This record gives sequence, structure tokens and C-alpha cells, in this order.
Amino acid sequence: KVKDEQKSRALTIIVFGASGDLAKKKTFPALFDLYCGGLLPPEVNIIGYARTKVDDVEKWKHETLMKYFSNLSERGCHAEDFLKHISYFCGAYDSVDDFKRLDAVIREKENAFKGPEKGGNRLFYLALPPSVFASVCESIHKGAMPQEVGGWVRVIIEKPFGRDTKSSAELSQALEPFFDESQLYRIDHYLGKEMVQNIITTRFANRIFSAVWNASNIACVQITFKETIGTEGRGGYFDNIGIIRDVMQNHLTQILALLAMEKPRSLDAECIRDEKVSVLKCIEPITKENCVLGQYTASADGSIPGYLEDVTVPEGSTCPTFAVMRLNINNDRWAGVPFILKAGKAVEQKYVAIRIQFRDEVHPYGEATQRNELVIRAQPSEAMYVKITTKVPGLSGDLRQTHQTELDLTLPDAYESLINDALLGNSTNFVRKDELDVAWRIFTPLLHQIDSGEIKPIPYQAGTRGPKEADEFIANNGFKH
Amino acid sequence: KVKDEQKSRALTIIVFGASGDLAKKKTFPALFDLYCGGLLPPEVNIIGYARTKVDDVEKWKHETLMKYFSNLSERGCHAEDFLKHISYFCGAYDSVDDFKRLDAVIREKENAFKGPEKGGNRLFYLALPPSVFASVCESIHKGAMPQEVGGWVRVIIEKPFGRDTKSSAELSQALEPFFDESQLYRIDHYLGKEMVQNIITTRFANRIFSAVWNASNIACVQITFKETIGTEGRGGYFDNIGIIRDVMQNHLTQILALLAMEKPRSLDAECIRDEKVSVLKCIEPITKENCVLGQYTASADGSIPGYLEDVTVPEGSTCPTFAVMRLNINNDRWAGVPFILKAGKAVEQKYVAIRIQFRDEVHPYGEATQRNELVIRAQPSEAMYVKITTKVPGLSGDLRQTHQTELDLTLPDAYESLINDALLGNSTNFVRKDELDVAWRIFTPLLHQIDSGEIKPIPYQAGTRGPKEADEFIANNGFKH
Ligand SMILES: NC(=O)C1=CN([C@@H]2O[C@H](COP(=O)(O)OP(=O)(O)OC[C@H]3O[C@@H](n4cnc5c(N)ncnc54)[C@H](OP(=O)(O)O)[C@@H]3O)[C@@H](O)[C@H]2O)C=CC1
Ligand SMILES: NC(=O)C1=CN([C@@H]2O[C@H](COP(=O)(O)OP(=O)(O)OC[C@H]3O[C@@H](n4cnc5c(N)ncnc54)[C@H](OP(=O)(O)O)[C@@H]3O)[C@@H](O)[C@H]2O)C=CC1
Repeated sequence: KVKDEQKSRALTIIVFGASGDLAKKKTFPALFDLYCGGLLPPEVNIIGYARTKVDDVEKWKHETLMKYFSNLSERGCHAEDFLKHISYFCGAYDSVDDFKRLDAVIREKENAFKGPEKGGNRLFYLALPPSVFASVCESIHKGAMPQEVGGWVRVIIEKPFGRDTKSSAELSQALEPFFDESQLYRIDHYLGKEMVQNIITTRFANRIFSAVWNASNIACVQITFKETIGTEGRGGYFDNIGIIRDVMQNHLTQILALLAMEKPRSLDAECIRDEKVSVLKCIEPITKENCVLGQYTASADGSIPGYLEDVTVPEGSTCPTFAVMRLNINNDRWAGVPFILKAGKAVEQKYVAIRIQFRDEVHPYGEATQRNELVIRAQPSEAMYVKITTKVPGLSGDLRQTHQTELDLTLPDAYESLINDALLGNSTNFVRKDELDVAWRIFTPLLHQIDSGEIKPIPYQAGTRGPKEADEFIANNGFKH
Repeated sequence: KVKDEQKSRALTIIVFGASGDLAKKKTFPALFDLYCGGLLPPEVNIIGYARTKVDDVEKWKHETLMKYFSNLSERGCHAEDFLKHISYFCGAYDSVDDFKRLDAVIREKENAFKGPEKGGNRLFYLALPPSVFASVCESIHKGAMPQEVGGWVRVIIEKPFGRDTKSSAELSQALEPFFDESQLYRIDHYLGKEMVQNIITTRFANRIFSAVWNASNIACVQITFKETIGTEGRGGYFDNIGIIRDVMQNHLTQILALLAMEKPRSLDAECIRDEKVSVLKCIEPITKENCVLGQYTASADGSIPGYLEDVTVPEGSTCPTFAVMRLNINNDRWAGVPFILKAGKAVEQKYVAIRIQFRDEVHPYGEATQRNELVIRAQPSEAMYVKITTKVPGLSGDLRQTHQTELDLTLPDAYESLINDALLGNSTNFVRKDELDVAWRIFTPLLHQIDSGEIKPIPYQAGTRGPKEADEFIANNGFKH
């Protein structure tokens, strides 16, 4: 129903900052993949908008944009024909007159649309530093809103969404005069549709999983983000960010919210967003006593230079490349259950997954059983499985002769499916304004304690698991191997 | 540990009624299979005991017993060497002097045992009509008990265990002066170890299944025993028994007890038997309003003669070949949950299984989900699986695009493993004296109502599902397709 309406009205996608790194390496290639997948509607118009002068727009499309398209050998005809949908407007983000001129250009394309509904839908993409967001949103609101006869406007917001409670709220307050929460889409490129549907459907559609998704049945929950790569020579940019702002306050926290939320009143996006916010509001701010920090030194092989070795890293930096922490959710469903977030650079393997350990049934099987588990993995590939105890056929055939059995419960990438979600009006995986403020309030006191030097990272060789105090902390906070 | 002690002392197996149908067609071939499997200890002595004169015991072993052994082409050397363990005592079941003579014969074999412990273990098997049980048990107690220096005695009791509360209690009272409940083994040939371990381990070893095994989570439970065969020309013997005494009051009820029991204090056999009895005590007697009876007429193909067509069936018999019934378990775990027992001859397929339907999660998935299920099947082959709702990958990728997924949770036959259980001292799958009386009290008021004509069977063509009022009853008592 939603896709039929998508084809019934003109569509324009406006990429601000189209001259930039993100736009050419990620955003336009993602639109190309959606186009090749048949997920953009037939006469979509795509307008790059930036200050950089481009004297030859065809040359820019072919020599700059096209070289970042994947599988170009097999897709040359698609690439050439995708490029015909793309134009370039060289203009200022802060000019009323330029946005009237842009609006004229868009309306001409909209009024030529050969389908049945009038006006047009407009998706604006801010591939810009956040310091430019307020200015460009003001310009859109003044001069490039959809035609009165019809059409929605949506604006995709890039990160960072501030860097603490105060800075993030200032940015939200700067944009809310122009766009409400049905219009702003704050994107996390890494939250895939596959994982979210695994989290939501496997629990809420099923009595068996619904009934055990609580503190009476779950011993501990861990959400883990592991990478073998280090900061890859860009340690200077990472140094002002750190592992926690990088992936934990935003990416792992949204996964936690979807995992822990109460049942939504319906499967509508904003009902799910309401439940994300409601469960995050039950989390007290993380304490320094519940956080172990790491910072990676060079690998034993020598092939991974340590973090401090980077020329761009300020001498004696204490910025964390690794963190494990415990969050307490204080409500009926979760009180007493440890929620462990772990994220690390330059560790022993690449791996992103949820691991839920259920409480052991000590009686009557004793050592012939162990905790059941549920695992939802996204990297290095999708998997979802349950581990349980089953009988062993044959003999001596004692009831105590048991085995651990794995039950397996189980295309655009995550970024492409989120752009598609935005085009289809599905805000589920995007962070809402209230949701964002609650998440910053969970993490900012800890971040202030880190910036004050109250906590300092433990070194770990690149390629190891991380500091061994981290595994100690995990073992002391509910997890059993 | 138990098997090591089995090899440490002499063992004698005494088959009373060894001249009979059961002994030659089933019991001795089952001992042969256990011998071929390595489950009998090396110098086991087997003594057939009966009144029938046998002038040539080697001829009887080779021409009568051996022809019922399975796979005889591939096992000729095993069969010949198994037969050397077998002797025959022609004697009376009611003679003190004969049992002194039998005891002498057994003691000579026991005292020649080359292992470390003295005396010997004695398993007596009553392959006799139950009218002879009290006499032979009296003779054993008087004259053939194990030697004082060491050894247990066990006695396997064949069915029928009475035919109502009063007759069954009279038989129990007749045997209890001679053997207690650690010594009597009342055998149900059809209760396999594989199914029982599936019932017990899958639930009690696992938090996930333990937590949902109750009325808060289960909508209905059905236990089903289906056969395509009819009474096979022996309708006269079946006519005095009926489908309920045949398989429901005994076989399906023990499965129900294992399914519904509370957690046993340990995995010890008598702890499980205690819980079987305790849950059966919570069942009120079955009412005629909760029972649909059937009796099969001839198949449409003609190849299955109807039940009344049998020459041996009394004219105008109302004996049921089919029954569906609802049992109510009135305790905290099960109050309000329908338990449906179904058993039928000459129906559309051969099938024995447990089907547990969990309560639907109406919200939020609505018609995009359905009741989860757990199925434990024994016939026509073992299987155990769970049915749940999962996401469908790809697009349009709506949360409401779901699929029903089957999770698969998964050698002597059932009779052979029960003889082995008896030899190893494991009474789990055998009906205890108190257990039996409670089960007869659940069924006898209904059986009296049937014998009075208060309920009469509905005809159904052989090869169909049974009377359609039966499927109506099932649908009206909690089950949804
Ligand atoms: N892979 C990436 O690059 C990642 C970046 N992001 C976020 O996406 C957004 C874009 O990232 P990225 O492309 O790397 O950033 P850039 O520094 O490359 O800026 C993108 C474009 O924005 C314009 N721009 C830069 N600075 C200013 C300024 N002071 N005033 C006006 N315009 C400016 C420039 O275009 P012009 O001069 O032509 O107007 C520039 O080409 C950022 O918010 C970033 O934090 C998130 C995921 C990863
Ligand atoms: N497949 C089967 O046969 C099934 C039978 N059962 C039960 O197993 C037991 C044996 O069954 P089955 O072999 O068919 O029964 P039978 O009628 O064949 O009797 C078995 C032996 O017991 C002796 N016997 C029979 N009647 C008497 C009597 N009045 N007094 C003394 N001895 C008697 C006879 O041996 P002798 O004259 O040499 O002493 C007979 O050969 C029964 O309890 C039966 O209900 C359960 C499963 C299926």
C-alpha cells in the first residue's frame, strides 16, 4: 500500500553536501544499489546540492561519482542510466534566493511527473557537518517545502548528534522550529532491518519467547561490537570521540532499547519508538564503577601499530578504544538483570551480536544441563539460534546423558535499507528527539568522568580480546561460560 | 555404575508360561535382540518354565523359539549361541516342591558364576494369564527367592491389570503379600524410553520450556494413538476390552502423567513415579459428556471388513473401537487446560504423538502469527519439533511478513528397552500400585456408563478419521487448526 503511493506521486531526493566524502563514497553508491534493486520509483529525480563549482556535471558524474559504484563491470548500463536521474545545483546553504531557485527547479520536475497525484515528495539528505544543519533546515523551511497540493518532506540528519546531553539538546532545539519528529530522520548507518526484525518478531509473535523475555527467566544480556581494525591512521579524528560516543551511546543503545522495550501497542513505527523511549527512561546513568576502559597498544605481530603510535594522536592521550559497561534497567521486566555493552577496536575478531543467557535449571539435572541461550548475530554474518539441553539417544541411556543442541531459527545492506525505510516513511530504526536526550543522559556523567581523568584506559595489545579486567568484569556481572 | 554391578553377580531370567504365544513370539525374541545388542551380561541364564511337556528341549529351542528371531539370516551364529543360555523346566505353578527343585537348579547355576559377588539376581517374567499371577507369586515367595548372601528379585507383571477399579485392586491386594513395589514391574510394552526422555529432559533441563509448561502459556494438549489396522479377525477378544481399556486408561494415561507432572525431587525412578501419581490424583473422573465413541464399519474400498462383520463379534455389539475424551487436571499448573486423549483403530493413518498448542499472542502481530506448538512423535517414527513465527527476509520487508518455522529438536525397540530397564532396576516407565488405582478411578465411572448403554458409539467407515463428532469435540475443546 505504501509502495503504491510512492509510485503515485513525484519524488525528489536532494543531497546537500554532494561534493563531500560521504556523498560520493557512500550515499550515491547506496542510491545506485537501491536503483539496481528496483527500490527507487521509476522517474525519481536526484539533485546534488553543494557550494563547490562544477563546470561539467556529466564529467563529475562519470569520473567522480561512478567510480564508487560497486560491481561496475556487470552494471555499466545501469550506472549510465542511473546517472541520468542525477543533476547538480551549485548553491549556498544559507541563501533564500537560491532555495527559491532550487524550489523552481524541483517544481518543474514535479509538474512533469506522468503519474496521478499532484505535487511531490521531497527527501532532503544532509551530507554536511552538523554545524551546517540549522542553516540549511532554515533555508528548506523558508523556501523549498513541498507544494501545497501534496507531498511530504523528510530530512535525513547525519551524526554526530551532539557529544553530550547539552550539545545534543542544543542541536535538537535548533532544528525543531523547522521540522517535527515525523519529518526528521536521524540515521545510524549500522542498524540493519534484519537484526531489528529478528529482535521484534521472534519475541512478540511467539508465546514461547514472549513468556521468558524478563528477569524471572534471563540471567544476563550482552550486546557486543568487535572489530579487528584499529583507527587506521585517523586516530586524530577518533581521539575527540572515543569508543563510547562512536558506537555505544548510539548504536548499541538503540539495540538495547529494542531488546528491552515493552510490547508496543501496534507494529506502527511510532508505537515502537514510544517503547524504546519508555524503557530507556528506566536506566540510571552509568557509573564509573560499572565501566572498564581499554586503549590498544601495538600487536605482537608488529603489523598493527598501537593507538599512541599514530602521528595524529596527541601525546599521552587517554581516549578509550575499548569499553565494557553494565547498564541497570529498573522496572518490573528487568530489575536485577545485568545488561552488558561491549565495544572494541583492534580486538581478536570481527563480531556483532546479542547474547541472552537464561537462568539455569539447577534442579533436577544439575551438572547434566546448563543455561539456555539465545544469540542474534549480525556480523560477520546474520545468524539467530537457541542453545538448549536435549537427551542423547541410545545407551547407557540414562536421563543424565545429555547434549547441548543448537536450534537455528533462521538484498540491500543496512544503510541502503534505512534510506529505503526513510523513503517509505518508516521511522522505526531512527532515533527520536526524546529518545536521543534520554540516551545522552544515560552516558554523559560517565563521559564527563572520563574527560576529567577519573577513569583511564587499560592497555591491551591489538589482536587480543582486550584488557583482562574486562573479562573479569563480565564474569563478575552475571555471565557464565 | 549400575551396569558394572549387573556384571558382578549371577543373573537368572525365569520365563513362566514359556510355552505360550507371548513368550515365543515376543519375549524370547526380545531377549535375543538384547543379547545381540550386548545388553545381557555374559553368563546370563534363561529358564523357561511351564506345564507343557517338552521331550526334546534342543528341538523346541531350534524349531519353535528360533523361528521367531528376527534377522535370522545374518544372526545364525548368535542365535545358536544365545540358545545355549536357555533351558526348560517342566513344572507346576502351584507346587511347593517344584519351586524347591527350581531353586536348586538356579542355585547351582548361581554358585558356578565366575564373577566376584555371591548369590544371584533373579528376574521372573509372568508370561501367563493374570488369573495365575497370585498362585505363581506365592510359589516364588515360598520357594525361589534370592539367596540370603545376595541378590534382588524382580517380577514382571503382564496386562490386563484388572478391568476396573475393583478388579484391579483385588489383583494388587492378591500380590502385595509376596512382592512390594520395588519388586513388581507392571509392563506397558508400548512406552518407549525415547519418548519419555523427550518428555522429561526437554522440559526440566531447560529454562525456556520449563517456564511455559503450564496453564498460563498452554492452550491445549492432545495425546493421540492412531492405527490403520482393525481388529484383524480377533474382534471377539477385543469386544470384552474396548479401545479405552486397550490403550487409553493405561498407555495414554501414563504419557499424560509424565507430561503433566510437577518437577521430581530428583531423576530417581521413584521420584518420577511419585510425581506421576501426584498429578493423576488431581484429575476428576471422566464424564460421559466429555467422551465421543466410535465403532468402525467397513471401508469404502471393501478391503477392510467392518467391526460387526467379524464372525467372533457378538451381534449388535456396542464396543468402541475409537474414543476421544477430555480430562481436566485441577491444580495450579493445569486448571482450565483441556487434555485430549484420542485413540482409534482403522482410521486414516498410523500415528502416535503429543501435540501441545501454546496460547496465541493476539497482539501485536494479529493475523501475521498463530499459536506456537510443540510436537513429540513416536509413530510412525520419532520426531520432536517446535513451530514458531519468524520474520521473512527481503522485501517489502514489513514486520507483518512472517513465516511459520519448524525447529527440529532431535537400538532396542520399546519392549526391549523396558526389559533392559527392569534388569537395571529402573521402574520409571512401569505403573506403580497407587498410580494404577488412581488411573482406574479416573476411567471406571465412564466405563460403567458405557457397559450400561448410556453412551453408544458412532459408526465411521474404516480408513476415515473417525466420527466427525470427534473432530467437532476436539475443535470445541481448545484446539485450533
Ligand atoms: N564516511 C563518512 O564520510 C562519514 C561521515 N558522517 C557524517 O556525514 C556528514 C558528511 O560527512 P563528510 O562528507 O565526511 O564531511 P565533509 O567534511 O566532507 O563535508 C561534506 C560537504 O559539506 C560541505 N562542507 C564542509 N564544511 C562546510 C562548512 N563549514 N560550511 C559549509 N559547507 C561545508 C562541503 O561541500 P561544499 O564546500 O561543496 O559546499 C563538503 O564537501 C557529516 O555529518 C559526517 O559527520 C557519518 C558516517 C561516516
Ligand atoms: N502377544 C500376546 O500374546 C499378548 C499377551 N499379553 C499378556 O501376556 C500374558 C501371556 O499372553 P499369552 O501368551 O498370549 O497367553 P496364553 O493363553 O498363550 O498363556 C501363556 C501360557 O500360560 C499357560 N496357561 C494358559 N492358561 C493357563 C491356566 N488356566 N492355568 C495355568 N497356565 C495357563 C499356558 O502354558 P502351560 O500350559 O504350558 O503351563 C500358556 O501357554 C497374558 O497376561 C497376556 O494378557 C500382553 C501383550 C500381547
